[PDB]
Amino acid sequence: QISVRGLAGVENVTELKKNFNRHLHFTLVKDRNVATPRDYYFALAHTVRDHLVGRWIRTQQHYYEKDPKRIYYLSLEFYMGRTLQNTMVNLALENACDEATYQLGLDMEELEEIEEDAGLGNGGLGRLAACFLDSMATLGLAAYGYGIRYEFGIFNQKICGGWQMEEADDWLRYGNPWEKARPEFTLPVHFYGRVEHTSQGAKWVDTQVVLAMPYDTPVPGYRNNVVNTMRLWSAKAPNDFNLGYIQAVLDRNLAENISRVLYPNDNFFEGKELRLKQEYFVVAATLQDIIRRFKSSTNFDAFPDKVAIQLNDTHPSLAIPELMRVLVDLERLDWDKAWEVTVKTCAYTNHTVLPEALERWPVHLLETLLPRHLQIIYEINQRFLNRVAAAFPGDVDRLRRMSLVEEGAVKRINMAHLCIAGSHAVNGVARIHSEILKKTIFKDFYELEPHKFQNKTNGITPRRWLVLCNPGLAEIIAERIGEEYISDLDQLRKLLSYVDDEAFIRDVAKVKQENKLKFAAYLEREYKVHINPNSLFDVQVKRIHEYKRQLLNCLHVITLYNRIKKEPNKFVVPRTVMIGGKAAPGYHMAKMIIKLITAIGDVVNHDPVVGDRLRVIFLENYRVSLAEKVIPAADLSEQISTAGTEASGTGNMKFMLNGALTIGTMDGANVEMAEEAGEENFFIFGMRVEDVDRLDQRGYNAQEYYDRIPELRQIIEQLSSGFFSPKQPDLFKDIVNMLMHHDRFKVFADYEEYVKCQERVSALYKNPREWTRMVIRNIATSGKFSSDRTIAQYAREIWGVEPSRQRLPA
Amino acid sequence: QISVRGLAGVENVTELKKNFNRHLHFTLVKDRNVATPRDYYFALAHTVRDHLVGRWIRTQQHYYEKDPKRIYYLSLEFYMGRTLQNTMVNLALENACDEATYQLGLDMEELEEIEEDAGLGNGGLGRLAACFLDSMATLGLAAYGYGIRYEFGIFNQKICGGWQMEEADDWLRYGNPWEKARPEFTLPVHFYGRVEHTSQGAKWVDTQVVLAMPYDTPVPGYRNNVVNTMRLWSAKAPNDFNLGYIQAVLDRNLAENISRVLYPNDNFFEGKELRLKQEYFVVAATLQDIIRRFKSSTNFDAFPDKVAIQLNDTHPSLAIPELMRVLVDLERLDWDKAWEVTVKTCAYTNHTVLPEALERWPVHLLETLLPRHLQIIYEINQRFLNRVAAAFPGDVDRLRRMSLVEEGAVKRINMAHLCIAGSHAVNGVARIHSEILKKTIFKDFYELEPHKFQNKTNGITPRRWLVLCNPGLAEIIAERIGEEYISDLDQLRKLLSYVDDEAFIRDVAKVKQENKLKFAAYLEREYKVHINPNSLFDVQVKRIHEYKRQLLNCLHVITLYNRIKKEPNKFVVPRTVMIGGKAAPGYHMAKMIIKLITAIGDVVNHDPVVGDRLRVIFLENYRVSLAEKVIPAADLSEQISTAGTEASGTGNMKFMLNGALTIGTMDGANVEMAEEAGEENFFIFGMRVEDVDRLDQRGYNAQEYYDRIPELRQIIEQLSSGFFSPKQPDLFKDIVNMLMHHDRFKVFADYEEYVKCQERVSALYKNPREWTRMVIRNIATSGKFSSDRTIAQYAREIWGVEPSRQRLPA
Ligand SMILES: CCOC(=O)C(=O)N[C@@H]1O[C@H](CO)[C@@H](O)[C@H](O)[C@H]1O
Ligand SMILES: CCOC(=O)C(=O)N[C@@H]1O[C@H](CO)[C@@H](O)[C@H](O)[C@H]1O
Ligand SMILES: *Cc1c(COP(=O)(O)O)cnc(C)c1O
Ligand SMILES: *Cc1c(COP(=O)(O)O)cnc(C)c1O
Repeated sequence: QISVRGLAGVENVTELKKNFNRHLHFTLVKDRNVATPRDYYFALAHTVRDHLVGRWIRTQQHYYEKDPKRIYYLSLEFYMGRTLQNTMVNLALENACDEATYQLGLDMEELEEIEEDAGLGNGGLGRLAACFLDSMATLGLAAYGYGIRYEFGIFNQKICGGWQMEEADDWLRYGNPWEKARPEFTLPVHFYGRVEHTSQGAKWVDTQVVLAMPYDTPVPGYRNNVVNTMRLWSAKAPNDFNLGYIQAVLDRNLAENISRVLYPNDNFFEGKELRLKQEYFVVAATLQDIIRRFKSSTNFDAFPDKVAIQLNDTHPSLAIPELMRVLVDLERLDWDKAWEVTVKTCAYTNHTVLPEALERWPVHLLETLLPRHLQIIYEINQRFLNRVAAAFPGDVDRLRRMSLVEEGAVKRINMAHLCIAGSHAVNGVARIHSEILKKTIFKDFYELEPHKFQNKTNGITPRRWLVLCNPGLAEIIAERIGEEYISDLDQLRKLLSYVDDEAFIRDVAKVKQENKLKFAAYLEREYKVHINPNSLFDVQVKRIHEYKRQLLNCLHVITLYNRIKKEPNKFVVPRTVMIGGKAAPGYHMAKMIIKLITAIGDVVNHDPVVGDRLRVIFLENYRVSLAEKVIPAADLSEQISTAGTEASGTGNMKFMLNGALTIGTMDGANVEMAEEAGEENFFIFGMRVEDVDRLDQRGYNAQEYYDRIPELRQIIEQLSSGFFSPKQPDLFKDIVNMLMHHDRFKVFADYEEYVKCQERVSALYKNPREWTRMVIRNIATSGKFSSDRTIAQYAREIWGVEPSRQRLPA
Repeated sequence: QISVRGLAGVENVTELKKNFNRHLHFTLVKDRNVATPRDYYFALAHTVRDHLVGRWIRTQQHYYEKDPKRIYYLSLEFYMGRTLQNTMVNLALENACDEATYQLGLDMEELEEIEEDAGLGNGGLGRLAACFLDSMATLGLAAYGYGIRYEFGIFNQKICGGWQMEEADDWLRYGNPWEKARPEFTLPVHFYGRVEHTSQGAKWVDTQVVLAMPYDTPVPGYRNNVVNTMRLWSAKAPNDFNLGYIQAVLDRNLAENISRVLYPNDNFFEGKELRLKQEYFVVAATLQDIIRRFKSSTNFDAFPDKVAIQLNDTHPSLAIPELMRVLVDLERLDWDKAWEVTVKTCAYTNHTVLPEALERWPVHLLETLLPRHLQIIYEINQRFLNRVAAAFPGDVDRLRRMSLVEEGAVKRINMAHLCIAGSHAVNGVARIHSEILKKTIFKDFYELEPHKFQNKTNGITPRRWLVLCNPGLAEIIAERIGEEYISDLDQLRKLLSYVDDEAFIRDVAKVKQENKLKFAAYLEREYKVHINPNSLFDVQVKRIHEYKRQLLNCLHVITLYNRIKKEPNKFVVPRTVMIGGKAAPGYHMAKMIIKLITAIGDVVNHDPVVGDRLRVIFLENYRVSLAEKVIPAADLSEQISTAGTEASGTGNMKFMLNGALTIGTMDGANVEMAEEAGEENFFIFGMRVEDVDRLDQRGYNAQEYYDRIPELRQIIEQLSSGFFSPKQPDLFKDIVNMLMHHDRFKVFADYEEYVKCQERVSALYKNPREWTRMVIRNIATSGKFSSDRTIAQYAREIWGVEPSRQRLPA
């Protein structure tokens, strides 16, 4: 059908069809007379999977032959989404499979909708890991993603009575055709026990053992025949576990619960024992695998030359003391040498500055669960503080501030401090974020070791976030500059010479209209909801959190509604405001914000006077597969976090690459995006980081804004009086109280400027031609935000390896 | 290699080899350079499996077309063992696969040893179900085996310090290539709740739901292209289960524990709630499946014409009230009609007369777990007793004896009484057992409804128990009478005309010697133990139980040892006494018997004076795969249960078919075996059932035997003094006390006759030619014990269907 989707050769289509029928028969044990759509999806999945195996086996054989330096990306989250279409795209099989299935009388897009999302992540941090795996494979790096195979990923969100309801994400129910269990590589992981000091070294004994069974999933590079591996560990009890008889067998569940479910928190630390077990479980199994592979290449001096371990935040921070434990206790290396190796091997990436998100584990927990690691952590701290003391003699407060051990009610271990001390590189995920790390929270560390601190601005993969989700746009682009940009996104800059091209302007606008029509239809299909495709699609999709300020968006929506009610027969640009995202199960305020959003919709969507001029929809169960549908259909991207709180953001990059304009604060990557496209082509508003600081020094008083802004006052009074909750007048009392007395994110402070900026947005939308020309300027300058650029920087500046665009023999 | 193993055609061998390489590559994702023996086993398993699918799909399509009466065999146990070789045998692919793998440079027998046994059973009852499935498929019946897919089957037995240790049987660890999950057919099962009586009928509400997910395994008939299905249910929690958040997800384990593990009891009832849940779980899911299939053919009058439900003991007895519940509560049929249908549909098979084995569930348990079923059971009882009262007016004691409800400390429901009342046929499993049922425990029922009672003597499948485990014997037999006997075992009678054939006599003896050599080698390989292949192999393998009297065997062994020590330089026929079997985890006496056996071995096997004249070995982890090895190697089969306790026995039939002579009591099927072969060709000894009764009426006093038999006295004194337990002198005090004061099985009463009989055995073994001639007379008359004969009788006399030997188009 479309160029970018590859060729549909005669031989290939015929081959695909026969293999499809083979799998339906032999693999699924069914015939066309009883086969259901799900059966057809699996037949197709197994067919595409077969094309991966050959490349997968030789890629791994290749690494064994050349023995390049290996990159190990440790993360407790890998937000992969669906794998079928992505695999076809990277193997250039999309049109062939489309044709083959067509000839079999099946609609491939229908079959793709059957695949369950691999939701092994919460949001940005987990999705970044997924984009990174794609880019590392596309850049020919010998990389391995290591994580946990959660039986249940992020919960499926249901909206009942306007409230969020959570239900288990049993994503493995029908099986996962992409993974390959590798029980032969099962490894033991130890917990509890005690430390015994002998004549020669310490020994960790009387431990409880849990087995780690790996499952491998292929990660195909973009048309370069490279297929890397993502290895996820599953917890299994040993067979002699607890070995009345029946109960002992039933109790195996206790050990296997480690890999049972993903903790559903976004930017929030919950110090639960099960979470700590998950963190050590992944680290312990992974390091044994790493060392095993390293020995199968005694000389640990070359370990850092053959191994790089990237810690995705502090979740896998125990890799530092675990590596020391293995080198010192098991390999018998002296401390100083072991430490040198550890530092040169490990690198740490920080993803947030919010205090409530930082991991600070109670000493009593580590003491009982990992006694040897606690001892190693104390030793690390001692030697580290000795270095601080020597560099800043007499500065006693610096010593207590930099200690890995925090004193107080309960002693805690600051995992971020542990990571900085034991890593040769520490990076933020956006220029402004990395600067904040050096100026504030990690200032002391930066002063001691300035060379360790770096920046690696986030990015997204243009394969899934352009070619896959927006083929129409990828096509009109390829028509004018070729297909090379898909693996070299900077080439989109060539589109700047088409900003005045009447043909291109029309094609860009047409693609957007088609995407909106398709999405508008989807809303009625799976969610029975009517919307006007001619309206401006104003969307904010991301996890629900106070810092992301979905509440500020709500205030604007209510303002628009009140203005219409005030002057009904006055013209206003029609808008469809879409807000979606999940709230952590125990985050009360976040759940109240979801209820408020639906409550507003209940009033706005049924007001005869408003008509089809304003609609407020809450997008249920926002996840990767849904993102692929709504983002290509958006006109306006809401990135309005309080300046200094969103480390980077990545959803923002997705919207920019897909033809939406952005309204946002100078926060995270928004700053670099505006810088790339030109501030005149971005809708920036609100306080800058410096403005927020000035306000805090003076003291934030919400009452002041309430007293001086009539429209704001009205909204607050409507909320308090029960205007949006007739049956429950004080339903939103908590929201109002927070807004008025303890709003850590200064919602009111940016209200006026936000509303004003939104008016400028509506003004430009009234001029289709100019709106589209600005869109072209955004798409054309989004090249810097490809994760291929991000990974190339990690490779050269942190891992010490060169990326390659060379294909491997098929 | 050998005829009976099929042809090794050029086309087939080439095809097998290429498909083997295909699976190794695409399915296992490996190459010959990293593949392990396990990888090769799976490649072969998937290759053979492919040959089953075509036949499987068309067999099921066939039944849908012809719509024959369906047979549903409900059992909580299916002791299947390994599936690879059995599948090759039934598909006539053994030599081809043997050749194909040979050419690939692999030893197929080595790969077969890698497969895990499907140990979803305890012993005889579970193995019978497996043999039955094989025979029903071989006889072309539209049969379905329905059970539970236990995550853990019968525990693996380890012997430590002479004691039995149990370890989890994680048989699914590496995956099961034979099963096919069918999540699309998942069904809900209800528990707890309460009964609500409305205007029209009762309703079962406020129940907890557990999902039943089916897994199908193919059951190939012998070379007739028929492939039936064994459907095993797995427990799954609904996704809204218990839906803080984390705990709710972790608690899903509570529901899924239903299919977690097999209760390890043999002939013993344990009234645990989890077991009751398993019983209802299998019954509820199965009946919905049955009714669904029936409707997909309103007219329930024809239900009995299209459906037959066979209850393997009382474990699935809830099928009776569950069927009534569905017909009355859901389909709205009147009671009388529903009952008529139920009785005509259900048939019950009893497998034991031991009181401790009968299921008697506490009313308070059913009351809480299945409130509606308890009400239905009371109603059934009421109507049944009204019938008894009308047939035997004034006989008030008969009423209390026949009631389904037993009064006393705690009210209980007698499941056997429920089964007889609700079944149109009730059968024992051996002539003597079926007679005992009518004369004793079910006497009252027999008097009320004599027509219901039948006998169906057990049998074993000659495919697994001859062709598969003893190819050498199957071959020399086929050489003289052809291959037809494999599916018509009665033809073995033709071997009687070779009893004087010097060539045959030599071949039979040679096959046995080869089997003994092979097994003798195996003992050293996997268990490092030396044995004399020239000695008589005296074996008793079966679950450890007091009624099976492994203790009587022990007494004989000690007698042999004492006699040797008394006259060292006296000649005695050399023997290797092998005893094996598992003991239920909570059966103390059984565990003590295992310890005694190893203790005896510790003394006997290391006594210089004994030399290689006597060896006592305990066969560890006795299971189906081990049975296939030791039975073909046996010379003497020990079937010495107290007369009237072993309902039938099936191991006895296995030994007879494989060339071993039998020493046993006139119990269970032993009676019919001796009758078939001629008592002169059997070593029968001990009390008959009538003798046991006479002794009980008079009162069994063990002391009498102890006082009048010097050799017995010596053994008891050795046991008590610590002769077999130096460090722990009173270690076997419990055994001696039981033997002397409360032996329910009269071990001493059969001691003298047993020892005498054993002397006659040794005498015949000294004459190789005559021993072999007697063996030939046993093999030649073992035809009646084929499960094909058993199933044909069930088919014609109970299910009302005709067996077929016609092949289906391949
Ligand atoms: C560990 C605490 O961090 C998170 O939960 C988290 O998801 N942080 C997120 O990581 C993304 C990828 O770097 C950033 O773009 C987002 O701004 C940040 O909030
Ligand atoms: C339910 C209680 O019965 C058993 O546990 C059991 O395994 N019984 C066994 O069933 C076999 C097959 O009919 C018979 O041959 C054995 O004699 C009987 O003990
Ligand atoms: C890209 C993505 C995110 C991150 O979005 P931000 O707006 O940067 O927080 C979260 N969830 C999903 C499903 C995503 O695809
Ligand atoms: C045949 C068999 C049984 C039944 O043996 P009996 O001696 O009749 O109790 C038990 N276990 C296994 C593994 C068997 O193969």
